[PDB]
Amino acid sequence: AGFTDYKVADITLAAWGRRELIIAESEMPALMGLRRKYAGQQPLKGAKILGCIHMTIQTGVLIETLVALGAEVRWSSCNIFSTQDQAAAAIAAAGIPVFAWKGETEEEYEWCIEQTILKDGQPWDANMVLDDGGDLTEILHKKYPQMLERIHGITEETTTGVHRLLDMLKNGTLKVPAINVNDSVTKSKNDNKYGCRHSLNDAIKRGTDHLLSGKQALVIGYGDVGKGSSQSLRQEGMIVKVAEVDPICAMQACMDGFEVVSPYKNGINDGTEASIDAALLGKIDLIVTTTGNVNVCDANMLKALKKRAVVCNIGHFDNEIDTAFMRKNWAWEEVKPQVHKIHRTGKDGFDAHNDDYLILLAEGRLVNLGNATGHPSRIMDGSFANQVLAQIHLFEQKYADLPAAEKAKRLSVEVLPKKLDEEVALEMVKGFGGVVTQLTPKQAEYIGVSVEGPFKPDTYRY
Amino acid sequence: TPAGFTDYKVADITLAAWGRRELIIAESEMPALMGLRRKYAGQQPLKGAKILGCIHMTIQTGVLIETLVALGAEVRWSSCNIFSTQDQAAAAIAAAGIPVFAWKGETEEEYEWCIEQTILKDGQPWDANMVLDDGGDLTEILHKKYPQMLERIHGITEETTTGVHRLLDMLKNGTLKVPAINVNDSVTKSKNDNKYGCRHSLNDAIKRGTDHLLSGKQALVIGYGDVGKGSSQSLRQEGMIVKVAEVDPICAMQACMDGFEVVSPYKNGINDGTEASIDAALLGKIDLIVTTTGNVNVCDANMLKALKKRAVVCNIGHFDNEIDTAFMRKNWAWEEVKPQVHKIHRTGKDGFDAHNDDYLILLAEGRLVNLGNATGHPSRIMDGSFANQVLAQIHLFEQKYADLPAAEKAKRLSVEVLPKKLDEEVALEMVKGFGGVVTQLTPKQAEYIGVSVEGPFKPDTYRY
Amino acid sequence: FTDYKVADITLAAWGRRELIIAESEMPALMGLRRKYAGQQPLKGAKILGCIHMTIQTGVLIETLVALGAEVRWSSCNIFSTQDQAAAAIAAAGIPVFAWKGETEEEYEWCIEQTILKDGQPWDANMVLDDGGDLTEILHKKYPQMLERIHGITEETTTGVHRLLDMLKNGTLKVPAINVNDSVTKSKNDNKYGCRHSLNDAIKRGTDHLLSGKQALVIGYGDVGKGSSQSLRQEGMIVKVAEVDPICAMQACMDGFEVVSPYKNGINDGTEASIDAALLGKIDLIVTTTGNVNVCDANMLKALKKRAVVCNIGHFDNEIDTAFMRKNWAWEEVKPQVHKIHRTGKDGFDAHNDDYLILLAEGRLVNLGNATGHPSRIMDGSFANQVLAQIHLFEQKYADLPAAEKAKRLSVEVLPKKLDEEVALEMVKGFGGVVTQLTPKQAEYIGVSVEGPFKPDTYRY
Amino acid sequence: GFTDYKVADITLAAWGRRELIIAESEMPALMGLRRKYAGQQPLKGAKILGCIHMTIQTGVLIETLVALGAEVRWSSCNIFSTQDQAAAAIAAAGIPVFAWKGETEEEYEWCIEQTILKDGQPWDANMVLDDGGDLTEILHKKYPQMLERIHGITEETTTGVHRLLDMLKNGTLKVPAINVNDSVTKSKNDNKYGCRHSLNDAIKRGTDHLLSGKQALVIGYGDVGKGSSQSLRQEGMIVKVAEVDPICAMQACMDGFEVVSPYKNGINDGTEASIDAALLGKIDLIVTTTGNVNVCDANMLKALKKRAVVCNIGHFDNEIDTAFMRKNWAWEEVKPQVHKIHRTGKDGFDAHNDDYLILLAEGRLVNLGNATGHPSRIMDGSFANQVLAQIHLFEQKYADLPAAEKAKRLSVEVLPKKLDEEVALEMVKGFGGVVTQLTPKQAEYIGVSVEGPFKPDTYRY
Ligand SMILES: NC(=O)c1ccc[n+]([C@@H]2O[C@H](COP(=O)([O-])OP(=O)(O)OC[C@H]3O[C@@H](n4cnc5c(N)ncnc54)[C@H](O)[C@@H]3O)[C@@H](O)[C@H]2O)c1
Ligand SMILES: NC(=O)c1ccc[n+]([C@@H]2O[C@H](COP(=O)([O-])OP(=O)(O)OC[C@H]3O[C@@H](n4cnc5c(N)ncnc54)[C@H](O)[C@@H]3O)[C@@H](O)[C@H]2O)c1
Ligand SMILES: NC(=O)c1ccc[n+]([C@@H]2O[C@H](COP(=O)([O-])OP(=O)(O)OC[C@H]3O[C@@H](n4cnc5c(N)ncnc54)[C@H](O)[C@@H]3O)[C@@H](O)[C@H]2O)c1
Ligand SMILES: NC(=O)c1ccc[n+]([C@@H]2O[C@H](COP(=O)([O-])OP(=O)(O)OC[C@H]3O[C@@H](n4cnc5c(N)ncnc54)[C@H](O)[C@@H]3O)[C@@H](O)[C@H]2O)c1
Ligand SMILES: N#CCNC(=O)OCc1ccccc1
Ligand SMILES: Nc1ncnc2[nH]cnc12
Ligand SMILES: [K+]
Repeated sequence: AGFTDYKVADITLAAWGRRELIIAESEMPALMGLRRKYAGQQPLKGAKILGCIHMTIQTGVLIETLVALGAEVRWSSCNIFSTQDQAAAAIAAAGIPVFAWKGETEEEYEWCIEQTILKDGQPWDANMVLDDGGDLTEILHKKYPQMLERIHGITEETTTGVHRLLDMLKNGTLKVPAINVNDSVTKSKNDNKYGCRHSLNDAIKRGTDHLLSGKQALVIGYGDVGKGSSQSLRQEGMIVKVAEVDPICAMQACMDGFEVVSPYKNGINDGTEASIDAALLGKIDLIVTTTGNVNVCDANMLKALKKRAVVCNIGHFDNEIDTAFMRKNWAWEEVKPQVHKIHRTGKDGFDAHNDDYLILLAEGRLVNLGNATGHPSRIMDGSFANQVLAQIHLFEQKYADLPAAEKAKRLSVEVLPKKLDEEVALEMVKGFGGVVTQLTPKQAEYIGVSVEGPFKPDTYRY
Repeated sequence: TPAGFTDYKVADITLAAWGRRELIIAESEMPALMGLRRKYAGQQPLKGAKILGCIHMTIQTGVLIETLVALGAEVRWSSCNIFSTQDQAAAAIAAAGIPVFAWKGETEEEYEWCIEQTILKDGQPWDANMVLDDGGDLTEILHKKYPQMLERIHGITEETTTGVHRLLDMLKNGTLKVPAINVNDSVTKSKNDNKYGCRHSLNDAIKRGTDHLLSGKQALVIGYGDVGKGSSQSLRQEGMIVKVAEVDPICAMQACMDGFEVVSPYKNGINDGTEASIDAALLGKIDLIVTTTGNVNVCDANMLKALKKRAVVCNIGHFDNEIDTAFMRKNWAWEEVKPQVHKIHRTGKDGFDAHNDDYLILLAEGRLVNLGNATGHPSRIMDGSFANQVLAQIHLFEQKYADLPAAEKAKRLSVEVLPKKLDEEVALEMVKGFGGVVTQLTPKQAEYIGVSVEGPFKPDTYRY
Repeated sequence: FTDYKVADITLAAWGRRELIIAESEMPALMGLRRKYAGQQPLKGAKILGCIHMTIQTGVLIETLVALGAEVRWSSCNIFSTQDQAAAAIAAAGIPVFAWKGETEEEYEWCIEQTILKDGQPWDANMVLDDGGDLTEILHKKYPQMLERIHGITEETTTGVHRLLDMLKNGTLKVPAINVNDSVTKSKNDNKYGCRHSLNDAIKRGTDHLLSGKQALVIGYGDVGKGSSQSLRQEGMIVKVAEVDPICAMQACMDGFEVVSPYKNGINDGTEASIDAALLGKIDLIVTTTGNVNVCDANMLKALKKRAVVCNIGHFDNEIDTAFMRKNWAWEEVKPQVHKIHRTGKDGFDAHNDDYLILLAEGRLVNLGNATGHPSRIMDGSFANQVLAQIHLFEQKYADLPAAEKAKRLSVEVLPKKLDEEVALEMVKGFGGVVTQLTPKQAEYIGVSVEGPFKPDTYRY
Repeated sequence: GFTDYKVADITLAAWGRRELIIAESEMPALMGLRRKYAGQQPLKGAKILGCIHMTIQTGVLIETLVALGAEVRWSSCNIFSTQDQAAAAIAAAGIPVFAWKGETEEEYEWCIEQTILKDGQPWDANMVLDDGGDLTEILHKKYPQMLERIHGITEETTTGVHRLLDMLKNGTLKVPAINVNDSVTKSKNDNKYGCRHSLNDAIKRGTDHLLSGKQALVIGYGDVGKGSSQSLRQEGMIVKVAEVDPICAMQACMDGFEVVSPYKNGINDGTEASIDAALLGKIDLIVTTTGNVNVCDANMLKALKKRAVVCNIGHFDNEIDTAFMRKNWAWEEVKPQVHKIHRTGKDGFDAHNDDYLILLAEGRLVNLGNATGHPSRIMDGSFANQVLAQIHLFEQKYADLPAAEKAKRLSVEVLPKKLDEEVALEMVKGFGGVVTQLTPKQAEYIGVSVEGPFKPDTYRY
């Protein structure tokens, strides 16, 4: 009643978003269990959280969990295509500041982040940061150092964001401590792998409705995202080849039943067209990038790809594919939103019945979020239960209030303790109806653990 | 070959030529191990090394032994399981003039005697200076019974999850006398051997022991660590309906996402000791139970009493006490079908009816079923583990821990893993053995993700 | 041109873009265009068509038109139309009456609009049907029109069953080709198509994670086999129900547990017959039978809270949706997704936890909540449709003497050689390379180098 | 003093009996027939010549036929497929059996002759059970007078059925036959799932090779090729499939396999130049599944990747050109039914030569040659069909019919669908599955009887 501190595509989508939020709550037992567990204690009372992460239905349940535990938030998406407008509307209609819509320009994207940082044209009294990819974190360090003075910590969602934090720590420019939410096992080995298993072929089907069975796929990378992506395609019947620079991950791809290939002859990428294995790329129907790296689907690869192959990226940033080359040289025909035909016959105009094109999804942005709805609620449950625990821990540490000498001892990038990782996992398992066995005292003694855990040494890889 | 060679004990020396044929095949399946032979033979990095080895005397172990020998070492060898030896492997090694004391179907007395034959030479302790172990039994005998021999030993290289746990317990208690390398926790060991090895060899052993159809039947896998993961896949890929038990909620979460139903043998997961806590309806529909935990009594007497008639029971963890076979020896009549396959008749202890329908089938008497009823992991998988073993031996032997003063010794008494760079190089040779082609980072790409073009490519915290 | 009714004609450009893509995914169908365009085998044909107005059906329509036919088209399901496909077809001057989200009355009206042109019966002479509704209407309401029609080509299992019942009863008036039982239709479309589109529609409707959850698939025919695989490949724990013990045997061997909703499989009408413990653990039930009431009122009452219920058989009476309309309160989440509150009939609590999620109001879920089978699968089905239309039209049954008609009134299938020729074009679409027998090899197994390679009894 | 047999070692009988008793518990359809028909004795007076792999599973089939009243004289239909403990148990039961693992071609022939002749004269046979048609062929060629008194043939396998159909075409088939192969509880159980179980089984037993990550080429994608492809893919092999039948190739593509031909553009013209050398040089394992001749030929064998495994799971060994390899290359036995073929020449070999192939079972049926064939619970379906087929033809008494009535009954038929369904039901109950019963309204709605059959005869499953 009188609330205008937001900007979304269409506020009238709020009732629809609320119905989906109520469904999503029943799919997120770990997150909803934290709501019940900590509601009375109000551990986030006084927290003022700047949030930058895909404004999906799942992020909506996270936001309302943080608010239910006492926090105030100002929110934006971390990607121009990842917002679900009904989710953003439901949040704005709850009186929560959110600046996000599907299909933002790059200028609107930066504007939205700035609207969370500033309130009434001045720095909001923020004291916590929740980030996904590091864009909000970077803007605060470069443009608002005075705000970081009063911020107790950053909780970072994803592999790329964590790498940017560690680079800051290395160079001595990180100003506040952070929790690496990515490397909880109930995040990295749930979200990053199983989420892409669910949502990759989902996005491809919604964007193209292509049959995948019997066709040839090339997955660039075999980390957590590349493992889930390769399984997403293989389980549909694709013939999947895997490329990697890490021989250990390549070993896993071989033992997992994939043929390991390189886009470059003998894997040497010397920048020439002669280095391209034209015969291999000429047979690929679908290429997916999963690396977090730069230019792993390059211009010479794009020139050599089979006619009408689908090109997409599920890493965090669109620079995995040389889309800039494609904008400079090839004509773009929009099929529908986030689906473009790229005509390799020239830059000026195209023949509507030309057969020499590629199909680009989400203009190279995160394809699961751009062309579908990203990961499902029951997977994001794990990641976002970790987020809430990480927020609680850093806000209770109160780094911004410590003496300079104590700040120096706590300026670090840490992960959550394994006991909490296990506690999130148990709620997830109970959500499936799974029944964990309890050790007897003798069994716990035999393997050297407490009956209640943790059950593995910190070196354990699962 | 040495004239008059008698310093061995095997089942049947006439199997030697057959064993040699299989070793030559296995060499073509083990490019990382054979690459270490070619690369290091001239330098002789193990010259002067005198290695006590205790690990399953398979064809794959034969290639490992002859690699150590080719790099300059002398060895004296036993198996770390009474059923895991391949008799043609042991014969080929003995025929090559290498002291080996190992055969399939040892008694427990014979098993202990075999280890002692490696420790002793001509009635007196051998002047060993290196130890290679799998499960910790030889490590334990040396510490317990021959502690003075440990004064000359530079290191232990331990193969498997259970052995590493025993070493860590010793280290924390101040009873470990020499440094050790945890070979198990190389990624090219743990996440290759322990998982993929069991995927290959669990259904292999069950087929060879029973020739049972697995498709369409119900399986319960106890444990979902690396071995439990590999075991569950071995059975699911055959078409079994697989249920998974775990005490670790993170591993249970993985089982759920992997498409398994997670269940407990005990109502609400609580074993209160009584029969009333057994989920009898669940156990009464299980056709196959596999233990994978490295823990004790995870398939207990009450579970065995409740299992569906004619269910198969087996253990693929390191030690047989995962199943309470002692209870079954005490109370039920055992009918040998063929070696390492027993029908266990739940009608009573004394006799059994030849046509009784109420029995279970126990494989390998509860010992590691993949090595007991088949041949364990395949050569191309053991290549990774045993390349790590060779590199661990070279590193510790060149360190010369036993030659340091007591002060410097306290500084290096540790249990270490091999560095990731070496893990990656082992993996690269494995990938090349499949004909896989690894891509090389450009300089700009390596700078972008903060790695060297030559690796390592991941931080030490990375879990793969 | 105004002889059409669609949801939004301005979607036509979008529809045309997706048709141009679809043509690249349908090599058997496009090969028929190139090879028969010269002959124009369908010149003078006037086809009444009733099949899901999808992008895939658009390529079928334009193939028939390319070969000389005129058509008047409707969808065979109220939720299966893709509005951009209907628009593109209407914009090309082809009469079509079809939109997504028709009422039952509008569905009947749409078919009537193909049958009638300017208030009078169109001079149709061919029928292309999917499920038999159009066939039924012509026989019951417009029987004199059937005197000019040379044949019916029927797409799907349910519709073929209806054709055979009329044949047995002596009420079928024109010959028909059973398109369903070409191998490149039944064992491509019915199975592999549902494998692609079932989990697709469930994700689009609910965005639920499927890995780790319990599914019950009722039926294990071709649709049940594909549906079960759609779910198992996602990591669902899939149980299968069947009344056919051979199909049940296949489910066991395929690695599924075979269960019945009823104790000992005996459905005696009582709630006591329901296996409440089994149904209380099921997160998703999918009906695939073509039978009636295989997910009945007592099962719906026993289902786990918040289970998803859906049907991928042809008709929406596989689930007792009428029971739910009469007794429980429906809350629309979004189009074709309803929460069904088991707390009562009049009103519901927005936060009630005791509900079921019904997809597409019990109608064909793959077409209702997604886009049905992909173009490359529908290629096989629709190539058979074209060949069957050519064959029946050139036989000219309506022009035969009465004695010649009696010998010609049957339900037949396409010869295996044509089935194999369709398959070869599909294989080449994947880049597959079929080996050619040597003369000695052909003689050794008793086939021609040209094929057919299997006897008509072979089951593949 | 029973001596009317020949087996490898009669002292293996007790071990064989232990395994028969287990197999009985794995074969509920077959044991169900045993219990249902024992008192009626429907095979009393039946005297069966049987020629089929002398496995434990065949042992249960034999003793079921005997339990229902039949007398039999048995041989194996393959030189490597007998399980010697199974043969010993049968012999020790007083049942004439002539079979051991590792026969020569001469011994194979002699064993079939020992079933046909008793005490030097033709046995008073009146039924035939065959697998592959060798016994059927010997009777037609050499013992026509015996066929005058024989009521029928029940033939197990695709290749044997093809040979029956050629005889029927040519007017040379002398007695009616039941095609047991084309029951759904046989062809789409045994041929497919049986090879799924036992192909990777035999390869592991023969070589202990890791299969995950390696490249396989399966020739054919019928029932056996489908099961064989799954056997390898589920182990993590990268599987390519070859086919001449584009419908079967279509299935392979849709099932997620790349379909390739050993020959460029699929044209097998007999030249080395027509071989896809790049493809063949990548293959670690080739498996033939066709029932055809020379589908893994000499030019394919010359082009294969060094140390590739070569094997055949079709009925006969001429699917691979082993004759070429015997004539040109040096054979090194690794162990029984495993040979390295050194492509360096014929006159000897280097023990450390790297250029060899591994051939399993000398090109004979690999699942039976290098392991134990299909598991009991799968053979349960095939062999329940065999028992029912024997009962049906023996009760028809074709040999006693007048000449005009023989003409009307001389045919190759399959068992009716109702029997096929009842077999399947016992298999399903053996898994603990629960089949649902149609209501009367539901049976009326789909036009079937509540008890079945549930499908028209044209249904393909
Ligand atoms: N879309 C999603 O839902 C989602 C979810 C989680 C993470 N992500 C993003 O996906 C990316 C990957 O995440 P991750 O957790 O899998 O990281 P990771 O470190 O586990 O894996 C990335 C892999 O890429 C490989 N790689 C790097 N450069 C390569 C090259 N040139 N060619 C081939 N392979 C190469 C690396 O060897 C590594 O194994 C990150 O940007 C992350 O933020 C996206
Ligand atoms: N047979 C082989 O070839 C082979 C190979 C490698 C290791 N192993 C042996 O297998 C065993 C397991 O090794 P690993 O690497 O998988 O270890 P691991 O630690 O990775 O996994 C063991 C798992 O068992 C679970 N567990 C423990 N007690 C349990 C109980 N009561 N109920 C259910 N689950 C329980 C633990 O939570 C753990 O996840 C060890 O003894 C190891 O030496 C055998
Ligand atoms: N949605 C689609 O895209 C699509 C595609 C093809 C066919 N269909 C439709 O799907 C239905 C099934 O087609 P099909 O080709 O699989 O037919 P089918 O005859 O091969 O399979 C139906 C199966 O249901 C089983 N069944 C019957 N009553 C049952 C009951 N009470 N409980 C359990 N199982 C029962 C039958 O035994 C049979 O195996 C038909 O209505 C057909 O028109 C839909
Ligand atoms: N080993 C076993 O346990 C076992 C079991 C059943 C059958 N068999 C035997 O296996 C063989 C195949 O039986 P089936 O039931 O699969 O028969 P099938 O007719 O179903 O399939 C054989 C396939 O081979 C294909 N083919 C023929 N020539 C080819 C060539 N040159 N290249 C590629 N593909 C070619 C055919 O198109 C056909 O699809 C027969 O000899 C049969 O008796 C063996
Ligand atoms: N009593 C008794 C045994 N009867 C039974 O189990 O059924 C026998 C049977 C098997 C296979 C097909 C048809 C009948
Ligand atoms: N185990 C077996 N016994 C008899 N015939 C078979 N054919 C295939 N496997 C068989
Ligand atoms: K989602």
